[PDB]
Amino acid sequence: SKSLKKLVEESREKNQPEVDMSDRGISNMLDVNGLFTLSHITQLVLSHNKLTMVPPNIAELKNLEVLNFFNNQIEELPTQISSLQKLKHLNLGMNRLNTLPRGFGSLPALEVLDLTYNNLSENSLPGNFFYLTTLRALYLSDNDFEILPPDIGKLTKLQILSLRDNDLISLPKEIGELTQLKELHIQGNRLTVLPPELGNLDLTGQKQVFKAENNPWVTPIADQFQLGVSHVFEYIRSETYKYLYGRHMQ
Repeated sequence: SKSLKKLVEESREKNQPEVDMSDRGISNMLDVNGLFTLSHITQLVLSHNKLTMVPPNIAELKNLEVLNFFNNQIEELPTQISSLQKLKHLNLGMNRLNTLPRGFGSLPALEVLDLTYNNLSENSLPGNFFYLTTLRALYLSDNDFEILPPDIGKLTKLQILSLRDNDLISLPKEIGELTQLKELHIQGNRLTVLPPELGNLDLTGQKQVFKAENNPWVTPIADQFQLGVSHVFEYIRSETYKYLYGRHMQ
């Protein structure tokens, strides 16, 4: 409805904290006159546009807590993105990211990271990625991960972890350290066994979610999935499963 000029000018003159520029055909953030003068705004929505980059100028939006780039064509993020010290919610879903910039893990307030439908893999993650220990929800579904790095175990505030439809061949035993987890999505990968340490998690309730269908599970595990998720968790806690799991690797 409103022009981009009016959105910027009204945000500034009335000290308004949220700016909605979703679905406006924007191909370059530098084209939006005055956008980077809004050092006070807390929410910027640029979903459903045609961005292919995010300029380093993003660092001038120092008050941002919510940044939504869902469904653009973004191919890389500037390293300056990690200077957003108030950023709590970052939605980069449905873009074309193959890497995250060095220092990305330096974001001190990040709670929700949506990276669904990109082209990320374990090699995409910078060295300091798992210093993001404020994270409570990490959405990585429909990416290209083949393994999950063991430092995932550092993210002990995580309540939601989505790894749906990646290419995972294993889960690290360090997943067992995520004792606040309520939702784990691992359906649609290439998983054959589960680390016994996943049995440390209670994902059996109506309140918890464990989605794990559509994996090439070994026969004993597949048999337990037929009986129900609680049966899977009991099985992988057993000493006999620990025995066979150790032998199956070798």
